[PDB]
Amino acid sequence: SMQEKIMRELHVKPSIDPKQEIEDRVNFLKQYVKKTGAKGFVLGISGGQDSTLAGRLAQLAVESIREEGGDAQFIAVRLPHGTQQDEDDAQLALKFIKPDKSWKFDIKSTVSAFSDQYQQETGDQLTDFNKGNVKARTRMIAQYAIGGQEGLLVLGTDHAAEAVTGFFTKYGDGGADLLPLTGLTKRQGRTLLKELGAPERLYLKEPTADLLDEKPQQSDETELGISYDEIDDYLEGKEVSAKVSEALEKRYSMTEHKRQVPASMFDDWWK
Amino acid sequence: SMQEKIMRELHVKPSIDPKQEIEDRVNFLKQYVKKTGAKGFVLGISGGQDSTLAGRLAQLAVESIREEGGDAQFIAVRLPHGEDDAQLALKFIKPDKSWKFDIKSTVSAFSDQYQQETGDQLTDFNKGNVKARTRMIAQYAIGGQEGLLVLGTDHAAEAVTGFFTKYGDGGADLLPLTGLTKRQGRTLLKELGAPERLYLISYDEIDDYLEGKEVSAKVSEALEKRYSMTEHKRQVPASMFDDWWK
Ligand SMILES: Nc1ncnc2c1ncn2[C@@H]1O[C@H](COP(=O)(O)OP(=O)(O)OC[C@H]2O[C@@H]([n+]3cccc(C(=O)O)c3)[C@H](O)[C@@H]2O)[C@@H](O)[C@H]1O
Ligand SMILES: Nc1ncnc2c1ncn2[C@@H]1O[C@H](COP(=O)(O)OP(=O)(O)OC[C@H]2O[C@@H]([n+]3cccc(C(=O)O)c3)[C@H](O)[C@@H]2O)[C@@H](O)[C@H]1O
Ligand SMILES: Nc1ncnc2c1ncn2[C@@H]1O[C@H](COP(=O)(O)OP(=O)(O)OP(=O)(O)O)[C@@H](O)[C@H]1O
Ligand SMILES: [Mg+2]
Repeated sequence: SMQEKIMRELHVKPSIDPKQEIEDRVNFLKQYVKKTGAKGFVLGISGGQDSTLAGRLAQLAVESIREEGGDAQFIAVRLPHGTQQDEDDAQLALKFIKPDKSWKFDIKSTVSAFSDQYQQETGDQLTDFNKGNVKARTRMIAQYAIGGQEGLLVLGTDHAAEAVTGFFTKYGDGGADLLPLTGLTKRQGRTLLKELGAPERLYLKEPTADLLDEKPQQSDETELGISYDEIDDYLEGKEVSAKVSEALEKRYSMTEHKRQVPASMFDDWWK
Repeated sequence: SMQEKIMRELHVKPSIDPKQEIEDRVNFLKQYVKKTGAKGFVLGISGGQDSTLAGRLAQLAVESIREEGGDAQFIAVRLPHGEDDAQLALKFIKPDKSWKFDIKSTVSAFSDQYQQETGDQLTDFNKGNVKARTRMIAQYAIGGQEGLLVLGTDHAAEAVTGFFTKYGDGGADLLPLTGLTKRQGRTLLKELGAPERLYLISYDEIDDYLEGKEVSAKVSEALEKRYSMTEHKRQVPASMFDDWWK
């Protein structure tokens, strides 16, 4: 069964124990830190559900490590491109996460320098969509710069509901060192945030990439054409309409390249 | 045996037929592009051995596809930070298109912004990684604008040591040089008829290790340690369901 295969590959559990999931994921963060001797984590905080959840998990892991006598820190970073329309949500997220450190890095001048150079070098102007991907990749650079400067690992917010659609920028937000949210569907992530006591605003808002200058705050569902609820039912193994299966299985096959290391002639997944 | 395990995982062959290797690798590029419907490839050309080799294979692949009546193009891009060898490489590769994207203004802006926001200046090392990642962005910007796949120049000798920037020069779509040792790549370049100026622990020691030849315990222990330490660069981001990191 395709549904069954996609579920196993994305590590989705049809039924979770919220409390245990948090314990498991915080323990994963701690184990990884100890194994690598890293000093902690850095994660861009957007004000959206995913980074809010990953952020809180990283803070809990770091506090748990210190409590045991270890040394670890967590730097949450605001990465606006100029003014962020929902900056207030990002600030709310920070108030909830309570990170050790809250930094900010405005990516606008870097993206502008890039775009200008692009037009200068090719005579062409970057399309809104392509510039959006430059923004996502510039955020990865900003996080790795901070991680490299301070000796921290970069957390990624990828989870099953976005992995299934390849709904992330290759080497942009998809570029991270570890993924604490792997296998969680969108509603399961929301369940974890409720368990953690997060303000409802953070999980009630519409998921957005917010990468376009022409259409800022464009909802994921708008670009995708499927709702997160249909995506989650599928991932959780619920019998869904053939229209959902067909759309998702098609999207999954086309984005396999985003879930694998660069392709070589010795790889079969692409044939 | 660690040497044997590594050799198997990196797909290195003890000996190669240079003519056949070129054919197989050109075929891989043609096959991948055809499977995907992409319009061609983009590759940053530095004047170095690896990109010169990857570039020539890409140009041959694109010419092969057009020969079969298809549509494919190769854009070689110079990515200076603000050139003689790169020019020699271009003369040898003869790409359909030869572009340039100076990354200095982007890196400077990032660098100034980092100092403003943090109060810290980016150290040389970290600034080097920013340059590698900016090159990745430029290649993908071009690829995204033109509908091309980004080629990576990673090979076995570079993969064992993790000597590349994660999401920088390591960020690519396909890897035509996978499994090749440094010396084997030199052999392919010679076979292709590249000028010597382009293809000319000990890097030759790394090659011996990868090809399954006997090396000192010092070489082995060194490489095997560096290999396990860089596993994270050869895998997708780690999750609790992954085992390789434990
Ligand atoms: N089959 C293939 N094999 C190997 N590589 C392949 C490939 N097909 C394309 N490629 C490459 O992949 C590239 C396309 O992938 P990518 O560059 O990711 O670009 P793309 O998928 O076209 O854009 C990223 C998308 O994910 C989204 N996203 C991004 C960032 C954040 C969020 C969020 O909600 O915050 C959502 C977004 O809104 C957009 O819909 C191509 O230019 C190409 O170089
Ligand atoms: N075990 C772990 N699990 C998950 N992630 C881990 C990790 N340990 C560190 N990390 C991370 O990855 C990082 C370090 O890797 P990375 O950022 O690649 O940085 P790094 O390994 O420091 O890359 C720079 C270097 O690679 C070489 N290089 C660089 C650029 C180009 C080329 C060329 O020849 O063209 C060669 C070179 O010999 C050199 O000094 C961290 O800052 C951290 O985020
Ligand atoms: N404006 C920004 N400020 C800080 N970090 C950012 C910014 N925009 C995106 N990111 C980051 O890159 C990511 C990918 O963004 P994405 O929109 O998929 O996630 P999210 O916003 O946390 O939640 P949702 O997916 O529900 O919108 C993050 O989750 C976050 O770490
Ligand atoms: Mg968002």
